[PDB]
Amino acid sequence: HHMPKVEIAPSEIKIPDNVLKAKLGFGGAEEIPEEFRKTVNRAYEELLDAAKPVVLWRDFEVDGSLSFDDMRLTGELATKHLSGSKIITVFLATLGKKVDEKIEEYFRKGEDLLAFFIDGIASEMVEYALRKVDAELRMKRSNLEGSFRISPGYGDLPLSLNKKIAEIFKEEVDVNVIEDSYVLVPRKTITAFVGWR
Repeated sequence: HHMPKVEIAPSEIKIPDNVLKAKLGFGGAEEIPEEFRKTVNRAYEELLDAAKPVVLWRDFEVDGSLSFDDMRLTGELATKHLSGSKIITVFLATLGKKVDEKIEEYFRKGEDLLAFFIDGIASEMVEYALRKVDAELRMKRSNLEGSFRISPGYGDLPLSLNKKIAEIFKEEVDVNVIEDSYVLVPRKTITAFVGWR
């Protein structure tokens, strides 16, 4: 069972200013207002201290079919992007449980705005961690065409798949879906598929 993983230093994850700015309520603003500069700085500084970005993946040889290790991709979105492909990669990206604990710590102290900045930078940090690796795999694999990246719960793709993917990486990383609504723990954890023609 070949389960590669990369650990990425939080400061090496470049989130574009306008994506950040939009995520924290300053969509379009040319700059983040001076009144929130020190706060956002601390949110981002706190996040850098607590986050432990890890992205893991696994390649399956499938040739055309949309079923493999214990799962079967069902919706119409799946077919559009993933059908007729030789390999399908499943990704898991996470920032770890200390991120969750820091968010809760600030809600508990009643610093809800700070916790909001942190939660939002964190949502984008785990996305761009995944994108960083998605891109490396694209650049390496010249002999192939990578599909669009799709996550469980987007369109017709069952959210229930989170549970299947969690199981795949259970031994490589601290992750569960302890909730029967298929919600991943730790909370800043994200899943995706990419197809390769």
